[PDB]
Amino acid sequence: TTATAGLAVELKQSTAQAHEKAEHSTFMSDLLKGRLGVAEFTRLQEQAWLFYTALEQAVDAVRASGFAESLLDPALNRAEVLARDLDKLNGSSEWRSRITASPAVIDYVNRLEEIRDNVDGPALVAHHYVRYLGDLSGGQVIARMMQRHYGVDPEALGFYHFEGIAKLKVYKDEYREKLNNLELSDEQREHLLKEATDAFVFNHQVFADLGK
Ligand code: HEM
Ligand SMILES: OC[C@H]1O[C@@](CO)(O[C@H]2O[C@H](CO)[C@@H](O)[C@H](O)[C@H]2O)[C@@H](O)[C@@H]1O
Repeated sequence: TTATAGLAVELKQSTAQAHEKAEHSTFMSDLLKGRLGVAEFTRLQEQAWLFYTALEQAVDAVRASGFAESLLDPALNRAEVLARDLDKLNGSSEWRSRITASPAVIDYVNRLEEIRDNVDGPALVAHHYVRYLGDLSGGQVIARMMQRHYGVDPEALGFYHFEGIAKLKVYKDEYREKLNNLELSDEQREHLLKEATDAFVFNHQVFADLGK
């Protein structure tokens, strides 16, 4: 890992091992190869609604503070569209009163709520990068596989569609440019990098708990 090439590159390299671990978790691997089904995908999306809700509250806090404002684009917010997807997948709003956070999600949500409470800009950016750039990347493959293997209606995959964003690759390139332009102290940078690994660790455990 190097830091002489900018934060975007340092992040990518520093978290590469943790990304591989999350991406290849047994649950996700089985889901994408067609071994599971829409029920398991819905369970994942229910857990995701819980942590996206926490994430987006933290994003609102940090954006309001003035830190990384241009990076924290509200067009990225997923909680509302995800709730609409869940309404479709489950057939009603029943899920809202039924779902419960897995142990993994309890931990993940707790950390996001701590970031929100502390208004910890560097830590929030780490979590924002891990989730949203993942959605704009691997997420696109997930959406296609839900349609292909399980026949999920595209209208129940709004989470992955990012209404309001035109060119996707251009958007990611601009996102990385914004990361590179963030004014961070060495301590803040170190904190952001460590947190990004922790974000991937939380995500792997979410998949593990779904697999149980
Ligand atoms: C919760 C799980 C996941 C998270 C958090 C995550 C996160 C990320 C992030 C943050 C990037 C951006 C890397 C960068 O340019 O700095 C990324 C890229 C990518 N991810 Fe993952 N990812 C996950 C799951 C997956 C899955 C399951 C796959 C396999 C479909 C995948 C395939 C890719 C690919 C191929 C890229 C490169 C960019 C692209 O081709 O669109 N990811 N992911
Ligand atoms: O590309 C996403 C992400 O995957 C990592 C491992 O987490 O790299 C692997 O996948 C790449 C293709 O997507 C390969 O080019 C690479 O050689 C392989 O290790 C990360 O480095 C990368 O950001």
